Order: sequence, then structure tokens, then C-alpha cells
Amino acid sequence: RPTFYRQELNKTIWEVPERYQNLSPVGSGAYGSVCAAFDTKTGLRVAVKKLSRPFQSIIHAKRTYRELRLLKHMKHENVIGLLDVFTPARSLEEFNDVYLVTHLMGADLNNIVKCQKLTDDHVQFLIYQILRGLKYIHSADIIHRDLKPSNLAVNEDCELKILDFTRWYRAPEIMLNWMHYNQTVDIWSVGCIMAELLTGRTLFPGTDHIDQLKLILRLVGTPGAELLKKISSESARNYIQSLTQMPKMNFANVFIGANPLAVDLLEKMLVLDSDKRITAAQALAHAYFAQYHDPDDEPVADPYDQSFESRDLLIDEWKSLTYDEVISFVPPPL
Ligand SMILES: CN1CCN(c2cc(-c3ccncc3)c(-c3ccccc3)nn2)CC1
Ligand SMILES: Fc1ccc(-c2n[nH]cc2-c2ccncc2)cc1
Repeated sequence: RPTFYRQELNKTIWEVPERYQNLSPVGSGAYGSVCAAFDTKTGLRVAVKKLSRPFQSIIHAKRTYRELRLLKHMKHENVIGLLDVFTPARSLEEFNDVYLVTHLMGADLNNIVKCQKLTDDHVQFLIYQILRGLKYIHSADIIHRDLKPSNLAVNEDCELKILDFTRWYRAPEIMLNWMHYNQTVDIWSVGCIMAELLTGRTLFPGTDHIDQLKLILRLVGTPGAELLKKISSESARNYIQSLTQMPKMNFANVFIGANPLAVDLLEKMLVLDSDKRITAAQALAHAYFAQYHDPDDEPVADPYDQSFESRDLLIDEWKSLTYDEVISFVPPPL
């Protein structure tokens, strides 16, 4: 076992191995506190996240287990992965805190889009990396569900990683509460992200769920006959069909000046009918990315056992299962 040292950083206390030095808080939220640190063993700057109230309830306990299982499974250049996971606890009884460690990512796409106006070549590279990580994630039967600029970490090399796998980036089927949305919800988010990088403006800055939908339908037009035929909720259908019908706009006109290849990709990404959205694997082959697309270098993920998501367990079982995952963690080769 390693040796730990203790310090209070912004109200929260931190107990971590000596190997992690010069802890410096980077931001907080409902997820937990994150500190930047220097890792003496590897020589790398790392981010250390302390989970907040990881076993407060069954929801929190399952969530803590899900995140650890999820992060332990991601080994991909464009997805946040685990360098280390630890707890100061020596036994299961005293297990109450979980610490996650990954390569420090200095910025996100919000501090890059609002602070600049991306050139078409930088858009190609950034979006290509997103789709490359999304192919890997989707190959594991995982849906991100919450893709947005602040969930895409970027460093100075413009290397990008997905993390955390009104919402201006949410697919309309979710705005409408369709219970069977598929992985193409993530593609819709990518489309909204790409559009923002090209124009510097939020594509759909809705103020609520209703306003969000009107903004979407203003651009992509109201659902056609084939799409309405797939809506079971009578309420949702009645609403939709009762709106002042609107036509699909010419994307080449909305995104005037942009690269015609980028516009064609947006049209295939921002399709209302989810059965017809381009998939991540298909987008990677789109001509827009011809400069970066390497089919032998866009790998898929090993199988991911999600059977736990339907289990109804007590807090101590979720806690014990999490402890099992901390103890059994094997770091990645240096
Ligand atoms: C929208 N917000 C959602 C929450 N978030 C983060 C960002 C980071 C992070 C910070 C810096 N470098 C890398 C990752 C981490 C994190 C995950 C595992 C280990 C350590 C840290 N967890 N959550 C910030 C963006
Ligand atoms: F106005 C809209 C906006 C989006 C959709 C939609 N796109 N993909 C799936 C759906 C959908 C929505 C509600 N119920 C079933 C399916 C349907 C109508």
C-alpha cells in the first residue's frame, strides 16, 4: 500500500498518495472536486477528481459504480481513461471516498470556441477526433447522451478527448421524451457542436424544452409523413401536427461561406428522423475528413458488460462492488 498525506483544498479535504504532488483545484460541480497535480511516478501532470458523496444513496452509489466501470473500460486516444483509482480506506468497512486520476486536460471546447473563431481545418481535426472516440464508445453499446462543448477536453496540441460519457445540444427526440432513442442522439450533438465551431454561434440557443424544439424545427423543418408515422405518444404527435408547419431550410444558405463538404456533413448529421442520421463510423468516411480518415486506425471497443444497469441492489452492495473495482484496477503500461 502507498502512503497518503492530507490537506484541505477549498473546503473539501483530500487524502492522496505521496506520488501526487502540488495539488491545485481546477473546478468543481455536482460531480465532485477536481485538482490538477504532478505525478512523481510518471512525470505527468494529472487531474485528480474526488467524488462527492459517492455512497449517499442508491442513486449515488450506482452512479459511482457506473462511472468507475465506465472509465476502467475506455482505452482510446479520444476518450478519457483511468490512469489510477484509489481510496485512503484500508478495508471495506472504512471505504467512503473514491479518487479518479487521468491525464490533465488543460481546456475544453468552450474556452476554444468563445475565445477564438476556428478555421475550417481546425474544425476538421476537432470533429474528426470526436467522431473517432464516438465510434469507439458506440461500438461498446454505450450512449454518451450529454455531448456538449464543455464535455470535450482539449490540450494545446489540439488533441481532444470525450469525458462524462435547456440543452442546446440535445437531440429533438429527447426534447420530446422518446423512450427508445438510439446512439444517433450523440451524432445530433456533434452536428450542433460542428455548426457552432464554424459560425461561432450556438445553433439552437433555446430557453426551454418547447423553445428548443421550435428552433430545431425552424431549421430542419417539421416532421414529415414518414417520421410522424413513428410517434406513438398521442400528445406529442398532436402537438407536433398542430404547429404552424415549417419547411426544411437550405443548409447551404444558413451556413453561407462554410466549406461545402462541411455543409453536406451537417445535413447528414442534423436529420430529424434518427433512423436516417449518419453514424459515427459512416461520418469518419465522409469526404470532409479525407485528410485524417485512416480506416486501419479507428478502432472499436471490447465488449462492455452493462447488465448491472438493471440490477436493484442495496447501497452496501453497490459500495462493495465499487470497492471490488478499485482493488482490482490494473494501471495501463507506461
Ligand atoms: C462539463 N464538466 C463535466 C465534469 N468535468 C470533468 C473533467 C475532468 C477532467 C479535468 C481535467 N483533466 C481531465 C479530466 C474530470 C476527471 C475525470 C477523471 C479523473 C479526473 C478528472 N471529471 N469531470 C468538467 C466538465
Ligand atoms: F418534432 C419531432 C422531432 C423529432 C422526432 C424524432 N426524431 N427521431 C425520433 C423521433 C421521435 C419523437 C417522438 N416519438 C418517437 C420518435 C419526432 C418529431
